Amino acid sequence: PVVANYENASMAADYIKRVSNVLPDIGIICGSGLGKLIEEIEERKVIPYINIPNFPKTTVAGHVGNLVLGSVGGRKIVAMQGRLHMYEGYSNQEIALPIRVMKLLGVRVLLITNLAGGINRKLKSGDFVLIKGHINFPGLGLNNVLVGPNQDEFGPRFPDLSNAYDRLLQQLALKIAQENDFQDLVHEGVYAFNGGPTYESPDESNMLLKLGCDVVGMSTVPEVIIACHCGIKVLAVSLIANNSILDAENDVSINHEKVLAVAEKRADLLQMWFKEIITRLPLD
Amino acid sequence: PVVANYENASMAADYIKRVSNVLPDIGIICGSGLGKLIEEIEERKVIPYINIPNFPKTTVAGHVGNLVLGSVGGRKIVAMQGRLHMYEGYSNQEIALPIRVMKLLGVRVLLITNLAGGINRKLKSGDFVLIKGHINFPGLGLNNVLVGPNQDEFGPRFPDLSNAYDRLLQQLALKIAQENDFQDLVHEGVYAFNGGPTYESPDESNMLLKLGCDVVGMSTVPEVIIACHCGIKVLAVSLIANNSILDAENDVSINHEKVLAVAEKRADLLQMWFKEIITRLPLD
Amino acid sequence: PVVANYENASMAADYIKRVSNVLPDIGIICGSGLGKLIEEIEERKVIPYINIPNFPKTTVAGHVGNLVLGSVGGRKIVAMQGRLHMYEGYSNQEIALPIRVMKLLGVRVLLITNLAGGINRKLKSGDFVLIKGHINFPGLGLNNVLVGPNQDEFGPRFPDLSNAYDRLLQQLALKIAQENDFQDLVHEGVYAFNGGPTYESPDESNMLLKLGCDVVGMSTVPEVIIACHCGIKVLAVSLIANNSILDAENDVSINHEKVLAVAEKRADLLQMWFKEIITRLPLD
Repeated sequence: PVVANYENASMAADYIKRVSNVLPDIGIICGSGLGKLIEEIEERKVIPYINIPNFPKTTVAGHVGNLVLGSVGGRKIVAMQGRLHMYEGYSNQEIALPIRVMKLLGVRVLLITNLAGGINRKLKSGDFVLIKGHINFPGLGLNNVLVGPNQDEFGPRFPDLSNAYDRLLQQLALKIAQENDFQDLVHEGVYAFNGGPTYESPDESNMLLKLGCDVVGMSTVPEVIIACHCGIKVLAVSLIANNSILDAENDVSINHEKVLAVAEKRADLLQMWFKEIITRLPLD
Repeated sequence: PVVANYENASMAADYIKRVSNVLPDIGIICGSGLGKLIEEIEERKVIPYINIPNFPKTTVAGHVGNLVLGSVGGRKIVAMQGRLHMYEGYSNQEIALPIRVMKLLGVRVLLITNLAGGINRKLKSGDFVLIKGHINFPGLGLNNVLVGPNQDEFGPRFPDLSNAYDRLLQQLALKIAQENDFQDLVHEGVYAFNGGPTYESPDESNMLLKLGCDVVGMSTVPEVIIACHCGIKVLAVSLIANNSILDAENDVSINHEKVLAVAEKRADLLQMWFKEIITRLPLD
Repeated sequence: PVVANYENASMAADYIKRVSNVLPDIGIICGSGLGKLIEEIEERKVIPYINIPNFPKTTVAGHVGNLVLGSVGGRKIVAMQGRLHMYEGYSNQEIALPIRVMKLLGVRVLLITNLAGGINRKLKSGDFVLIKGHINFPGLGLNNVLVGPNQDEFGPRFPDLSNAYDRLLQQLALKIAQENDFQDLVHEGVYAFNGGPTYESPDESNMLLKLGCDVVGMSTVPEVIIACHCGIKVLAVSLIANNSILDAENDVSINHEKVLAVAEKRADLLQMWFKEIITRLPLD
């Protein structure tokens, strides 16, 4: 049933270290349609999940499932190609293990993107939101990704999340957007985690507006919590597919096809942005 | 462990088709104490769940468990006699399969009733509420009925719920209430799904009032989401057992005995109402 | 998989009755660092959980796990030394069984303490809060401790929680605080149940403030609901470790070390308080 413990994560890391010969400092997890950066991986090594000891089985959902290692912007990185989402039914242990493997591989910074709905009236389709905090409905409701025995080797029983979204990384991301004159697309905000897989209902959207949420999505918070637990710094950026409040007012529906079209519209800019961020990251 | 997939649903539908010789266009799921309509089933065929391949086992909870087919108001219908509720511990797969069997049987419209608590100050015991939207706390909290692999043959990975409660069906229900001069009992509103089985606490009721909820109950939203996913139109009506906000202000308790007494008070009127709705439904 | 049913609870109670020769009227469950009262147990009998038929296995988490019986303040009591929390991954059945064993042993009143975060601006580190109601996010989200088959021998399918926190017991606790001149430390309030194990995020804290929550913690509500279901009266007291709203405004982190330091600061006073409450409890 593979628990995301020290022994099991170590066995996966040992396999990866041997096969790739890359020691990554940075990890990357991408939103759907936002995977182009993994094409710029120089000296790349592709490792199917299915080959890695103790990695989660992903064949029921299918589609791509690779760990990709190599160099971006002069830095060594490890990327997940084929993301695990909790609405697919993956367990807490299955979500946690690949991030803890990143930790054992030497990852100190995790960069994450996702697609999400805009709740704040200021947000438009195609905007970026630097996530500065979250409202974790699964966590409040006994489905926190850390429910279960604590793995002491990685972190504490009761983590504090007040610094889960690194302030310096947010400031660096904004700086680079300003230098390249697309800062008008960049916002900061609070992310509500909707477990999914149904989109927020119109009345759910309205409730989230009342509760001080700026953005809503079905991902990212579980990964953030596992990273924070084991001391990995996180930058999380949402690409806004739509404004759910406006759509509710106008009786307009959300669909994944529209979402992917927005991802295609911004994928190249997001790639350029994150490549520069990687280049500008501290060597420490 | 029977997954609610295409193959398993097909095997159940094939058994039912053979035994009943009825091709239903309408499905019906009833609230507790609101099952009288299933007595007007003409040319009826009763099929115990326990006889149907792949139907959920319900013997731990016990009580009645039949699929009933036949004719109401000149239309062919299929009804669940003995409802599956998620607070009993049924899985996502167990809730989903009977609705997907309805889909394969040919159901295009699902009519659902339930008993619920009033939050909106305008609501009194014995009132009806046409549900026009919902706040799905289990869904926000990673217990959405669709969590797990998607069954592509039935619907999309990410459904939009903005039209989950059919507007035309709401308007028809209200029209019939007006013709029979009981429209003063009929409201529209937003339904909060409390997983249950404890009634909303007084402070939970107060919170729901702040969040724009009109009614709260422990059912119906899972069925609505499975129906919406596979393209079945839904009319959902709550019978109000009590006003939870007033009861909290007056330190008055809710109990199931009082709830069933309200169901008995309105069961015959609800039967007449729904029979007329069935008669007036489009042939398409 | 041991269900918390009548037969299984009876087997545990029969073992305990034989080994201890104590018939307790009062049960006690303590917050972390607040276990000193279990040192004043006169004529004490210590029974490891691992020896009791059908008790939950707790070796993965480890640490102490004893049932302690004996006399406090002239009354016969049973205490849990080593508390089961749902964020550890224990099931509904594992949480419920020890409280139902208390019921079969003859417990009529359950006294519970916990450590929690202050949301209400009036609350300071070291304050006590008499819990008068709750917001149960796991319950709203389909993780209520009673989800599953109902055990009819203990209580009803649909409990009402409006009297879950006994008013007379709250008044008695306050009276004793007044007599001993520490009533300035004592508040009353509404408790939000955060499943855990991560502390409330700063934005979650802000949301809880908007929703009328006074205190937030990761315990106690499951035990309250099982006790209420089987007719045991409850007094629940939170010791405030910090004010989460102030900490968010000042960018100050919460950690368990700080929490335990507050418990140490108030443990002796809480012991004296609860011993007096036990002495003053009705003989009925």
